[PDB]
Amino acid sequence: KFMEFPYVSPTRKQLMVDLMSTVENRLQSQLLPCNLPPDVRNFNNPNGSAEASLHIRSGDKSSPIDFVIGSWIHCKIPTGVSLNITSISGFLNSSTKAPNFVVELIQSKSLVLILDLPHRKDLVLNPDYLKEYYQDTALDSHRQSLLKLPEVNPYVSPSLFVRSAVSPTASMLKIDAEEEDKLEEILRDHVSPAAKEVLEVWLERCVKEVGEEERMELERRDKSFRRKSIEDDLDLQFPRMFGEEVSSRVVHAIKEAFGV
Amino acid sequence: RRKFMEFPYVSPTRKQLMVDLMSTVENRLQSQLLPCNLPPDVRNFNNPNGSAEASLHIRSGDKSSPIDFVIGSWIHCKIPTGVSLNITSISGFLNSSTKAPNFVVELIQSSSKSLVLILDLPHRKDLVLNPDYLKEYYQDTALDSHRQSLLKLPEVNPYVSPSLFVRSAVSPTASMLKIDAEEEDKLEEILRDHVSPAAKEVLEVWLERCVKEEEEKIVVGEEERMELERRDKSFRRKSIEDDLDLQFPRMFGEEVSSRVVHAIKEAFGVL
Ligand SMILES: C=CC1=C(C)/C(=C/C2=NC(=C3\c4[nH]c(Cc5[nH]c(C=O)c(C)c5CC)c(C)c4C(=O)[C@@H]3C(=O)OC)/[C@@H](CCC(=O)O)[C@@H]2C)NC1=O
Ligand code: NA
Ligand code: NA
Repeated sequence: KFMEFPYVSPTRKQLMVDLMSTVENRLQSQLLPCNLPPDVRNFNNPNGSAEASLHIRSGDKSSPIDFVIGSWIHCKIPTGVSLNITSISGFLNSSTKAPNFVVELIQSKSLVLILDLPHRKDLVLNPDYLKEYYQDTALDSHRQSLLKLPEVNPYVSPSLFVRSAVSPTASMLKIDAEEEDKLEEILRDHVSPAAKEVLEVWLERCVKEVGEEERMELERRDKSFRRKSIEDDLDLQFPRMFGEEVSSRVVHAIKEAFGV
Repeated sequence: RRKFMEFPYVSPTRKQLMVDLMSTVENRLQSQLLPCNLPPDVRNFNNPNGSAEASLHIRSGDKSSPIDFVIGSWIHCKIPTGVSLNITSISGFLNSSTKAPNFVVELIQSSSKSLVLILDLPHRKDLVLNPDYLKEYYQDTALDSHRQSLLKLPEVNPYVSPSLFVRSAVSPTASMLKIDAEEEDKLEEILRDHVSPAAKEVLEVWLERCVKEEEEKIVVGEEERMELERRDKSFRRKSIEDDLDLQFPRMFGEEVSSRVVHAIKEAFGVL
């Protein structure tokens, strides 16, 4: 089961369930049921070194939603330590210009947070967009509030594309606690409220209530992001984690959902 | 009274860096740049009351150049709190006859405590839509190495601009940094031994990879050229209203400001 998040802490799992529940409850009427094959919703490497679940609901064509994607990945690296990734993303279609949503936690007392509403128009060409969705919404405050904590530092992605893809208000953070319980405290009292308010902004100001050429560029740009990210993050790493057989079907199903 | 290349009010090392950079720009772009033709009262100007002083140096590219213009400035302002604002900047702007990145180096000090460095080749295409542009100009170059190198210094920390627009306009490899300025001798060392080589090396990439006195083509395609022109125009208009319209009348008075802002607007082609 997806919602059981069985390889992460109770605090982290609770955050992911709260988030996914909010997404599914608020967008009930505009979300289709998950149409992924059973062997793509829950899968593993034949050798047992990695395990993952995938939850994708397409949006209704008359809604602003392309799809929502939730995932957890567990990989036992040969060394003995486990990589746990938990993520929820929201993708909007070309009927709206509004930003996307992403929350991602990557953990090997150390943890990377990616929390953002990624822009879907060029911010330099379109400063009104920047004002509407980021300046008027106080999204930057979450980044700043988190950084005040001694164990929270900036995370600078090795991917220049990831750096370019996220908004100027993105919380790209590395959390380095002295113990496990300190990190857990940060998750419940700081990360959790932050992720929940960013989600609220997305639902109310982005999803909630266009130019012919504007939509054409939206799809072109949307596709460029999805295609490139899949190339960078999936094409090499999934065959490694799960084996070529399991990867081929899963990535095919992901590509189909992403429309690439 | 004080001229552009005199860089008054700043430390000897800050002056030297700015002199070195502008001299290199002009010397290396001899086949590109027309003489400065700003009138004397736009080249050097001040608030009549003495509270602010500035100098402006603009050289436009010739008709057939990829260079739109290069612009140098220094600004000194006496803030009513008794501290002084000192800005020194050099920017290279390319026109729509090339897609290649721009060049910027800025040093900003408004308190005794910290010197802010902005050092970048700002991108001129959407990097998400155009990942090939991202690879060509930022991945394939060593631009990020300079940011990493500078950041290793104990006195150097990330600078996060209050302007979301500034954050969006700089490249993913930009050195946006804040340098501890309490120890004067240390700041000089950081400027001389680390910031100076980095800025010169970033300029070198711009000169050789962006301006590229090579096959002066590609002839930029119709659609590409028009998008460059629109995005360039948007950036410039926005930058001026954020940093010039809302500050220059206050610093220099309406008389001097209207004159200087006009000249800047003319060079930027938003006039
Ligand atoms: C790619 C090119 C450039 C980029 C990316 C760029 C960025 C930044 N410059 C800022 C500022 C700034 N710059 C100038 C010089 C100047 N600007 C123009 C046009 O724009 C002209 C024509 C001239 C001189 C003739 C002044 C006066 C001035 C400020 O007052 C302001 C500032 O620091 O307040 C204390 C910062 C704004 C946000 C922040 O506070 O972080 C930010 C770091 N500045 C670029 O030129
Ligand atoms: Na911190
Ligand atoms: Na440092």
